[PDB]
Amino acid sequence: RFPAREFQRDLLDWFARERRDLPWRKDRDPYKVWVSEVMLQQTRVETVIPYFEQFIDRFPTLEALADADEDEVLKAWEGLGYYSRVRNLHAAVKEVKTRYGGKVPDDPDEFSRLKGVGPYTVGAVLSLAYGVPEPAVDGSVMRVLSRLFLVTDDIAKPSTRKRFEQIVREIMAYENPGAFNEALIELGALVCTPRRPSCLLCPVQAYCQAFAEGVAEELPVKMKKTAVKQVPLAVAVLADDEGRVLIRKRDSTGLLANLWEFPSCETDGADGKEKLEQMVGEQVELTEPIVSFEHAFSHLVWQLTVFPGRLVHGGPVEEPYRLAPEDELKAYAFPVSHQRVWREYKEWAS
DNA sequence: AAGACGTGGAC
DNA sequence: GTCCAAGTCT
Ligand code: SF4
Ligand SMILES: [Ca+2]
Ligand SMILES: [Ca+2]
Ligand SMILES: [Ca+2]
Repeated sequence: RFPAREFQRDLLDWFARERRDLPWRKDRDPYKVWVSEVMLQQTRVETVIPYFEQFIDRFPTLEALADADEDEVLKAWEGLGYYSRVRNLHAAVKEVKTRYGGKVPDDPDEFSRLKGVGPYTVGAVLSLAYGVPEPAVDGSVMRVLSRLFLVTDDIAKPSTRKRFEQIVREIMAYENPGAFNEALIELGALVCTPRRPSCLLCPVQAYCQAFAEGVAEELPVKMKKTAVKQVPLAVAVLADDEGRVLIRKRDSTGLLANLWEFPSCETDGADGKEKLEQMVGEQVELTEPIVSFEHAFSHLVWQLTVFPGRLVHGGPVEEPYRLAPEDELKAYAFPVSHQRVWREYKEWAS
């Protein structure tokens, strides 16, 4: 049916030739491949590079990561987004240490039982690190295959991914699955790009139904995103006389879990300074807002308003709250939105 | 199934 | 503005 060998040859030769020397490609420690694959979920290669370098310098092996304090691991992820990824990884390595004594399982089902490890990450890690011939279908590979085999199913359905997964097993080169899997990923990065794909340069120009029919720009097929809710948020930056600032740790469930923030209130309607004033009551005086700005998430947009305030100590500071010397805020992991809050507060203070 | 879950860069 | 970023949990 499908000229697998001729296809594989023009792909893998292209790949030994064009492969980028990325940091996590220096070797095949499963730990390092695994860390990189988690960081790369919904995140551009170029963004990941500096975080990977710093993360592995802090946590050079699996037990280092497991032994480390949740707070330390989260701070190393600060700014990357989708922070549940690193809680899942941390939990997952703790389990690989206790349960399996430090060795990354090479059994798919056992590896996949670990938190964070879905079908993509099973494929990527096991095919690169241990040679296991599982497909590693990322969003890019779904685009590639959609264009190659002219598969028009919505790639948002879980079922479509399962179809693409089966296709990969058929066309795969079981002689070297790691390189096969990498090469498809690399092809989507370097040639078969979301817009204006470089089909003329493409190595597998000859096997591409979409190019033949002239529709590469028309793929892949994906349901248009839903518009996201908007959420007004009042944020208090409260300083006492010695310059200390009040922060609090978000709970471990839901949005931006276990990250630190300046005390904040979702103000569906009005009464920002009021709804804020009452929440810290549950001794503070808040002045007029100093800035308003938006911050996007995938599924909502915060509309933040920052209110300065003076803190007067009439009691102890009870969890989740913490009294932080300004010079110590850098120790805590904050979301990018509250990083900006602080920046805006300090430039107003000038 | 399809919503929750961050952030940034290239059109 | 849109689409994607080497997805996964619920
Ligand atoms: S010929 Fe174009 S559309 Fe087909 S795989 Fe190559 S870059 Fe993608
Ligand atoms: Ca799994
Ligand atoms: Ca919660
Ligand atoms: Ca990709």
